[PDB]
Amino acid sequence: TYIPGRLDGKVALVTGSGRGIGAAVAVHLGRLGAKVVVNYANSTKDAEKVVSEIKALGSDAIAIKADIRQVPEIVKLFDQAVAHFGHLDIAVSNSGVVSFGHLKDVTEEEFDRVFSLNTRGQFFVAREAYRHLTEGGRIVLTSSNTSKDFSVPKHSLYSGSKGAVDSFVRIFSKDCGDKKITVNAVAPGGTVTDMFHEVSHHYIPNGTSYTAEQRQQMAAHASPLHRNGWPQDVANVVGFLVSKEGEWVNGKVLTLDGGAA
Amino acid sequence: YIPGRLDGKVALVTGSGRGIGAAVAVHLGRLGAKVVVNYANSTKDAEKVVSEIKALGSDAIAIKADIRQVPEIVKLFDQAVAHFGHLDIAVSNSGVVSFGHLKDVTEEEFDRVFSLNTRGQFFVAREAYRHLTEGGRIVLTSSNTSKDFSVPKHSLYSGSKGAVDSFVRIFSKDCGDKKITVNAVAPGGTVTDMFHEVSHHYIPNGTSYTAEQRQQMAAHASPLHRNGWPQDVANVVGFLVSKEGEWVNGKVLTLDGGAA
Ligand SMILES: NC(=O)c1ccc[n+]([C@@H]2O[C@H](COP(=O)([O-])OP(=O)(O)OC[C@H]3O[C@@H](n4cnc5c(N)ncnc54)[C@H](OP(=O)(O)O)[C@@H]3O)[C@@H](O)[C@H]2O)c1
Ligand SMILES: NC(=O)c1ccc[n+]([C@@H]2O[C@H](COP(=O)([O-])OP(=O)(O)OC[C@H]3O[C@@H](n4cnc5c(N)ncnc54)[C@H](OP(=O)(O)O)[C@@H]3O)[C@@H](O)[C@H]2O)c1
Ligand SMILES: O=c1c(O)c(-c2ccc(O)cc2)oc2cc(O)cc(O)c12
Ligand SMILES: O=c1c(O)c(-c2ccc(O)cc2)oc2cc(O)cc(O)c12
Repeated sequence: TYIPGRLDGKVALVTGSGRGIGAAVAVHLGRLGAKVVVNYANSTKDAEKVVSEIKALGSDAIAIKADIRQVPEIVKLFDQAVAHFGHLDIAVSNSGVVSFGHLKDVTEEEFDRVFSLNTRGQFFVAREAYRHLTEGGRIVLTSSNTSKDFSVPKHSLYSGSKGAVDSFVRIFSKDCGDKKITVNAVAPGGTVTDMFHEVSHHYIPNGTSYTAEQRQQMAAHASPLHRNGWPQDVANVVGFLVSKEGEWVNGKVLTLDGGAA
Repeated sequence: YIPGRLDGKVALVTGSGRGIGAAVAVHLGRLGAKVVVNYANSTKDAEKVVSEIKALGSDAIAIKADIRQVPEIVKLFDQAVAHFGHLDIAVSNSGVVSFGHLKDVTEEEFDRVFSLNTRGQFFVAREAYRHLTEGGRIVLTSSNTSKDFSVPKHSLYSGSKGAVDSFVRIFSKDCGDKKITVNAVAPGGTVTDMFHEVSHHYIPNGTSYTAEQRQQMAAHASPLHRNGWPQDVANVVGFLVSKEGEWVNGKVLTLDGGAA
């Protein structure tokens, strides 16, 4: 019985959904009615927990291990999703890594560590999603507010990895149009996950000398709403984008920073 | 001292043997800068650019280096410094173009483009920061297809320049501790070998038009009713790298003659 904004009958796949923004995204698509493929690379136990979380709320989920840096595994990841659930309608490219360093000291190895996942990875998730998805499908990739809207010292490598994503999705929308598939990206600001705590200090002048609580409480004042971004905030937006009602939002980056910018 | 001029400054330009790079190199020479001319394959053409720059009364040298290989960017920059004593201006221009529907884009094709257009440029900037003297200038090369122009089947190349757009905004923050400015020029359809390489992809049923019809059509994109030429890019690069250009920092200048 079709409820506006619900994903009953649909099958969704979220990369890196064992934990973080991706876990919230994966559970949320489950609450909306979708069956979900929970992708992980390292966090087996957390992915299990997401699968259980989704089954308990009246849906179905499977956990598939795949390093998204390896394109042959993306291909296999999408092949397995379609095999198991019958068809795939929604792909969310979420997996990502963070990076900091003054330009002068950025190494080749660090460049490739970051770009092979954030950019090359998301790119081929997009290719494999286009190849496997049903007509009228949905593809969301993950950018960041540091791509265009926010300028952070020593953050050039990461910012550019996502700036690439920002261009990808606008043109992806053109190509993917012949399968009636919309492509967008979400570009979150400070969102409280393990990534956030790992680096909150790089975003603030003399941040090492503040606590982890105090730093989070400063990031909260960036938005005029005076609160942090939460994995749920992204999930709410991804959830609209991937519904029937979000169709006319296509080829776009949505900055999700609560009005910081 | 004459304004907009570069007397006593030293410049480098990646892939300046031909195309846009060549016009940048010669123009920096015309303004008084000494030039290191980089090429990967185009030896004869690079030696001519050198002659052009000596002909207008400056000095230049050709250096072979493959901008995909960082250990070769590192050498390019050491050799420049070793030859002229110091380096003030670095233009990262070398690029390649690509077309393909998402469904067909290969691992090899991705790497081909990004190793040069993105990774390459990134490390050209790194080595430029390392080598440049106080108050130097770095300019990278982007595209009007990065943000301003949306072409089907152009996702890979568009993405590869979007990265550069984000790079220079942040690079400007880190590069300020040496008073170096970083920007990027983003040309529209500019008439080089690359233009002829892809001009049919920018136009519905492009293979049904001659190349000269395609160029005439691309001239109507500007409200000025002419094509972009390598000198158009060269002029703006010239101004960005002058003392008078200092207050343009961390920006991407789209040069399409008003097409966007
Ligand atoms: N946190 C923020 O404020 C913020 C801001 C802007 C953008 N973002 C973007 O939002 C996305 C998620 O961020 P987050 O904060 O949730 O990060 P996080 O807490 O560090 O989570 C990282 C996620 O990526 C997965 N992952 C890592 N390497 C992988 C690989 N090789 N293959 C497949 N999956 C891999 C991880 O799974 P495993 O545990 O199995 O490795 C995990 O699920 C990222 O793209 C990030 O760039 C976050
Ligand atoms: N022309 C346009 O309409 C247009 C539009 C937007 C952006 N752009 C950008 O503007 C820049 C100039 O391009 P163009 O139009 O002059 O193209 P072009 O005529 O094909 O010139 C390409 C230049 O790239 C150099 N290059 C290629 N591979 C290299 C490598 N591995 N290492 C070092 N150098 C290498 C070439 O040197 P060798 O031949 O010796 O290898 C040559 O000097 C590019 O970055 C392009 O992306 C051009
Ligand atoms: O950790 C973060 C952070 O602290 C801030 C921030 C802190 C204080 C401010 O005054 C303004 C912003 O923004 C962020 C933006 C991101 O995309 C990712 C982050 O991890 C943070
Ligand atoms: O070749 C090109 C081309 O033809 C056009 C074009 C634009 C509008 C038109 O109406 C017709 C053509 O733009 C371009 C933009 C680029 O960055 C690179 C190109 O190579 C072209």
